[PDB]
Amino acid sequence: PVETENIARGKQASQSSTAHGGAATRAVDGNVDSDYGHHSVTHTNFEDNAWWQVDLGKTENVGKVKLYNRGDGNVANRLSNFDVVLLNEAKQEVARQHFDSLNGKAELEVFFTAKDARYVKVELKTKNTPLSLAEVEVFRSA
Ligand SMILES: CC(=O)N[C@@H]1[C@@H](O[C@@H]2O[C@H](CO)[C@H](O)[C@H](O)[C@H]2O[C@@H]2O[C@@H](C)[C@@H](O)[C@@H](O)[C@@H]2O)[C@H](O[C@@H]2O[C@@H](C)[C@@H](O)[C@@H](O)[C@@H]2O)[C@@H](CO)O[C@H]1O
Ligand SMILES: [Ca+2]
Ligand SMILES: [Mg+2]
Ligand SMILES: [Mg+2]
Ligand SMILES: [Mg+2]
Repeated sequence: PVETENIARGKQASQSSTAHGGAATRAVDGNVDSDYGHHSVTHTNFEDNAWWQVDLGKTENVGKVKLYNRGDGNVANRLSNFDVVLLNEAKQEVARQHFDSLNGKAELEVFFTAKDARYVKVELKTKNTPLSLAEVEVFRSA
């Protein structure tokens, strides 16, 4: 059971590197359009263990994180073998779930057991692969 407000919208975001103009803030702009050409999808360099993070600004009790994958270019696969991690205000892990793939689905809903965290991080565990997210939405436990 989760609230409906997406508390990641408009928050500070960052990522391991930036390529092709794909600013980290594109995953928290309020627009889940998955076509990279419509400018709302992030992109890091091709690198090992690429990551992306949003700072919620305060510790919140997180119940759901929703990832929206890139959809154009036949490169949706790059979002595979990754972790979704929640960190506290000291940047220590308070929760971690691993996923092998989204299975062609355009989105992934990740549920957390009422976890108090300030940061939400997506981490690829693959070599030489860029991280691109169309949007990451985060909802409080109800
Ligand atoms: C190979 C590469 O990175 N080329 C860049 C380019 O992106 C490619 O553009 C073509 C059409 O010309 C296709 O849409 C390809 O799918 C696309 O390559 C994909 O997307 C890029 C961003 C990378 O992730 C890449 O590895 C991948 O295969 C890019 O073109 C722009 O962005 C694309 C998606 C598209 O909307 C274009 O029409 C657009 O102008 C350009 C300019 O940003 O940069 C190239 O280096
Ligand atoms: Ca977006
Ligand atoms: Mg278009
Ligand atoms: Mg344009
Ligand atoms: Mg910060």
